[PDB]
This record gives sequence, structure tokens and C-alpha cells, in this order.
Amino acid sequence: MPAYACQRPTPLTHHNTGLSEALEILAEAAGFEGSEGRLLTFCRAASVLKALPSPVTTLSQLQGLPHFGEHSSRVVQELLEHGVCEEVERVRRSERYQTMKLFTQIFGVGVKTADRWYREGLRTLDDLREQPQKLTQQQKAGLQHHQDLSTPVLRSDVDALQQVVEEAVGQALPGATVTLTGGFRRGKLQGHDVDFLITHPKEGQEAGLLPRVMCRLQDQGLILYHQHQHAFERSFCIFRLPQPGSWKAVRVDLVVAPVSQFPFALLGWTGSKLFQRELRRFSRKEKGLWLNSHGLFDPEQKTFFQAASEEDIFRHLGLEYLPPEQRNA
Ligand SMILES: O=c1ccn([C@@H]2O[C@H](COP(=O)(O)OP(=O)(O)OP(=O)(O)O)[C@@H](O)[C@H]2O)c(=O)[nH]1
Ligand SMILES: [Mn+2]
Ligand SMILES: [Mn+2]
Repeated sequence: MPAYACQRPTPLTHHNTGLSEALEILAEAAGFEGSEGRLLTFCRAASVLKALPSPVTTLSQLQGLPHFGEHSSRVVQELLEHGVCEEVERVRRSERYQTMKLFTQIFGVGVKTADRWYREGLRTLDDLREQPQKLTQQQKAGLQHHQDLSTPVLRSDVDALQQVVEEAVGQALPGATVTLTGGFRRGKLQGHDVDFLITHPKEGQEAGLLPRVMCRLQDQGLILYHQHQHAFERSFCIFRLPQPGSWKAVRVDLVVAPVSQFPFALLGWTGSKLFQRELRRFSRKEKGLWLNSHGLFDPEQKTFFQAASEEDIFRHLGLEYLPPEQRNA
């Protein structure tokens, strides 16, 4: 099995979910403590298990796998022998981890904000609501809707949202396209948000499209929150999704890219986050090119690669093409 996650298929469903879940708790906890090296190490080990064709029943099956050092091996050994890993259970039970998870899950809260709040003695959602001067407007909106935003977004929600976004995009600008990206493009059945990439086949015709889209959605009562950012033009939103007898707040990211950059933006926004990190590391370390959501830059020659498709980018980097459902690293 090759070293980089971008050199191997990682399907949606696999045979090692208990083990990968435990390593990913340790990765997340590492990130909460600012231990970025350890985060990446645990994330990589978990992603190896996701790519295996069979369940790991005994530790022999570890043999020959890259990115499976002593610590990750130890964790798996304890799970196989004892059905539980004490380091993992202590993390689960810890107030620090529980609170960092609570806070960072809220819309508009990252690790540094969550850690600051923790160090200042804040622990609960009510504690945050008692200190509104400490909150950004985005965070206030995340708190207002936290129950719905903690509820997994379903494929059925995605289909309804794609319909209203497509309708608004179509009415504002005939010819403009909407592409579902993120985890749902990778085949996921559930998610934390819905990601859309908007473009138009004529370069420049995408200008000013997003505010017209947003006006249309707002006048239908579909928007609870939006923050328009002029990097790609993007609106990070909370939609009010109608449902039978009720409604549901749902996070939606709308990203506009000029068509020349579309393949790079689709690649970046499709993920997984680890897949894309690995693809960028591969591009730099193995091919000496700098990949991002806007392009593929050769820093020696000072050149940008022209791509019409994701397949072009994979081909140019000397990688076998992986469709989005095999990017679940
Ligand atoms: O601001 C951003 C946010 C996200 N992304 C990139 O967009 C992709 C989607 O980012 P998400 O955070 O939506 O992840 P996801 O769809 O894979 O997972 P769930 O919603 O199911 O939890 C990931 O590859 C991420 O790196 C950006 O490039 N920029
Ligand atoms: Mn997403
Ligand atoms: Mn998103």
C-alpha cells in the first residue's frame, strides 16, 4: 500500500471503523492542544486502516503498512486485546476534550478561540450566551442554531438545497452552473454542511452573481445567516430548510470560481481534508509543484498549469485518477 493517501483508493465504507475512530479521537485531541505533528501522524494511520480490504483482527495484519509507528500500533494492540484503549477513554472522559469539542463544533469557532474560552473558564453553551460581547455575529448565529447544526445533514436535505440553489443561480444568470462538492460529492450519506461550487462557462460572467443569488434566496425566506466574503468569492450561510411540519437550520457554503480555476477549486473543495493535504504534500515533495484551490504553480519556471478537469491535474502530477468516492482518506 503506497505512502500517500492520494496514491490509493479510500472508499466510503470500510472494515476498521472502531480502530480508525479511536485513532481519530487521538488526532483531534492533539489538534486541540496545538500538537499539529501528532494530529497528522494519527490521521495518516487512521487513513491506512480505511484503505485496508479486510478487518484487522490480530496485530500481525499491521505488518508492512506505512505511517504505522509505535504509538498508533500500541493503540490498536490495546483495542484488539482488551476491547478498549485507556489513553483513548481518558481523552473521551476529559473535560478539556469535551469542552474543546463542544466549542469547536459551533459555527465560526476554531481551535484558538475555543482554547481561549477554555483558559478563561468557559465550559458550556450557556456560559457563552452569558458573554455575548465575547462572540462574533457568526458565532451568535451558530449558538442560536446549535441543535440543528449538530444534527447530521442528510442526502434528502442536500437534494432540496441543491434545487433551491440551482433555481436561484438559474434565474439570476442563465448558463451558470452549480456543482455539489464536499463530502456529499464523495458519496457520504451525511455531513456537517453542504458545499456548492458555482461558475459560468464564459470567464468573468460569474462577477456579481453571488449577491444576486443571495438576494433571491433571502426573499424566499431561506436564509438565516450569511456572511459574504469578497480567495474566491464565497458566502458561508445558514439556510432555513423547510421540512414536513417543521424546518431545520443547515450550514451551506457557496463558493464562486472563475471557470479557468474551476478544476482546481472542485479538487480542493471535494476533499477529504486529509486527501487534499496529502495531494498538496505529494505535489510539492514528489513533483516540486505547488497545488492549491486556484492552480498548480511551478515555482522554478514561474508557470501555472492549464487544466480543464480534475483528470488533467492528476495526470499532470503523475497520479492515477481517483474518482471522488475513492478520496475518503
Ligand atoms: O474554507 C474552506 C473550507 C473547506 N475547504 C475544503 O473543502 C472541503 C470540504 O470541507 P468540509 O469542511 O465541508 O468537509 P467535508 O464536506 O469533507 O465533511 P462534512 O461536511 O461531511 O463534515 C475540504 O477538502 C476542505 O479542506 C476549503 O478549502 N476551504
Ligand atoms: Mn462539507
Ligand atoms: Mn463546508
